[PDB]
Amino acid sequence: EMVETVCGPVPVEQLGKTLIHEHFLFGYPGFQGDVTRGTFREDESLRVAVEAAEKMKRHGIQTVVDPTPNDCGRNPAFLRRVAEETGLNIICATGYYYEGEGAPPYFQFRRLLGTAEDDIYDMFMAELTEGIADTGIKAGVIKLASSKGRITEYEKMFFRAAARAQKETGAVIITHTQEGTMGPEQAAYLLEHGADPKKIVIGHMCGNTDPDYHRKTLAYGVYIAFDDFGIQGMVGAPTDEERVRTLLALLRDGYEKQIMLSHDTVNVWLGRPFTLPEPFAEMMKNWHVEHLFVNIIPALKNEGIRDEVLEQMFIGNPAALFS
Amino acid sequence: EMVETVCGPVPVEQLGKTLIHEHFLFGYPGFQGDVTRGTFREDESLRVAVEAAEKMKRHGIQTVVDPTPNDCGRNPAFLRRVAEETGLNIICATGYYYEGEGAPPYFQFRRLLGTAEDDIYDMFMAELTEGIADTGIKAGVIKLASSKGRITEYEKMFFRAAARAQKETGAVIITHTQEGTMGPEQAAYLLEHGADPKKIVIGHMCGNTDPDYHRKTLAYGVYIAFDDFGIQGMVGAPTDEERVRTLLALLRDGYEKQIMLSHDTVNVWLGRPFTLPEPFAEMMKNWHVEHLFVNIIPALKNEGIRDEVLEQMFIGNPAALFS
Ligand SMILES: [Fe+3]
Ligand SMILES: [Fe+3]
Ligand SMILES: [O-]
Ligand SMILES: [O-]
Ligand SMILES: [Zn+2]
Ligand SMILES: [Zn+2]
Repeated sequence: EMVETVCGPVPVEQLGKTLIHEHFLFGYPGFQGDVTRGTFREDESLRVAVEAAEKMKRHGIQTVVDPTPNDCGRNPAFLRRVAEETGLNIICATGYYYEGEGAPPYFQFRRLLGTAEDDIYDMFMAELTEGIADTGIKAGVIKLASSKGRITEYEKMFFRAAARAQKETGAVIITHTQEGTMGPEQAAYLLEHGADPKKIVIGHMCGNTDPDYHRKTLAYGVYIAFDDFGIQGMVGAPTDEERVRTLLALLRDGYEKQIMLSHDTVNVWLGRPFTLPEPFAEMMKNWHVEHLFVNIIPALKNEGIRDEVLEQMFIGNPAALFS
Repeated sequence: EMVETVCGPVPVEQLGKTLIHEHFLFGYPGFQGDVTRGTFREDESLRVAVEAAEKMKRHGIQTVVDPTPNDCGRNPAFLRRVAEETGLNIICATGYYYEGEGAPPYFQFRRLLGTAEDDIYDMFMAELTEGIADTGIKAGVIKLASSKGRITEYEKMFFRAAARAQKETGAVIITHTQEGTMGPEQAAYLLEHGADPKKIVIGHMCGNTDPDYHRKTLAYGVYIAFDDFGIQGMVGAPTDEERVRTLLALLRDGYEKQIMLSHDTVNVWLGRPFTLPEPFAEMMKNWHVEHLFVNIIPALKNEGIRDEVLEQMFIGNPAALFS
């Protein structure tokens, strides 16, 4: 029925066409320390975030899920500024990143006191049911993340807390999987702790090119997200070409009602601006919010993927997920 | 001659009695994510920070070095608020924490770009010679930190950049050593890259109880800091009793002109307030800024440590270090 967005409750019925995973802002933990050479430019950042939204609106998108981790520069008030001037619905997350590129020293310390898993649960329930800080904005999803080849002890605290919060709230869980690993493990651990698979999206599933691995995750009844379209060359990634092959195989095998598509873009980088080195730069040049609609979809159509299938992925699935 | 404080340049001559290592604020990276349940209380925090200063002033202290890492919630403007209302001199740092409990993902990413060591140097030179963000405050020291048993590849970028900045600036280096390790290694690596040992303080040297280890560091001509007084039970610590034995041995062996004393207090914790379990809580109850003057010094006096020796440690050495 309802979902909390950065502008308050919105019926699921009106989410319409949705990108299930994009970042308006994102910073790697430690960006804070680089303030002198990388201060946040409040207003140009907004110009840039607004323009990003207006772009997706040109392709029909009405709703964006932004699962930027709490420890990766999540800024719900800024999201709200984007939404109050675009009419775009934006649903944000509560959750921390994977141990690998998240900021684990804080909750690792609290684990030493013996309160971390409870404190995490409390944070989830606060941000889902009351508000994030003093913004009045509620997260609509819980973001979970795990490392390569392993859901670490640290990560597991968040997984258990999330299953806990979901049972209390029915909030949707969206995950990050690292380098094409732990998809089935994540599904199984969440389900072992009473999470509802119809309210779970295992993310970055396109990172793997073994259809066995995908079907192994699908068996749990969760959603899977091909949400990294355009990221190529960099950080143990497949190519968009491989993503398309893998995707086509699953659609022709009848899995459309469990698949969602996105880019995982980062539209404004927190901290010091940078330029990618040329090998990576050219491979990554298709990493923008227009990419699915201008490059990917047309390829799938020319593969015979029918309009109703596309609409199940972009409209029907997000509706089903949040309702 | 001169040193930058949070209130601007101050002649070294007037630093007077000094604690070389304390934190008014400190947060473990990730504290940022706990904002909903852990927001920074701007004005009570200041009441608390001001009161902390007023305390140290009752024991003669005129100057405090606060080497809170950039990635551990360093806030120079807040320091300046403390100083403009206490008359206390506060000298702050530019530097990042050790890989273990700092926030390495940001500069690890830039290392992948090939620019991290140069970007770090640039940050040091900016904060030493121009200003931290838009506060106008210059760091007076460079903070370095290393892990247990290892100066990691990540940490080394900061060590090299620092030696580089020191050569350009003559800024003082203050280090953190983890669990009584890497003291001689740190000294040797900095010196190998052209740092001046008369402008280096190897910190947390009290973490080790082998006087061989101490003398092995001292041979480089650097300062060493017994800066953790009051911290026991936790995180590999020795007891204040062991600290005193180790300290006494070095003073009676004539090393007073290379030693400085402090508590490494955290007076306001960033993020969610907390309490500690009984076992650790009582072996930590002496972890306050009055501890040196009310407990430690009296013990050393009753050991025959003469007033002139105490004055060399608290007054003479800091003067020598910064001049
Ligand atoms: Fe993401
Ligand atoms: Fe410290
Ligand atoms: O991501
Ligand atoms: O410390
Ligand atoms: Zn991710
Ligand atoms: Zn330290």
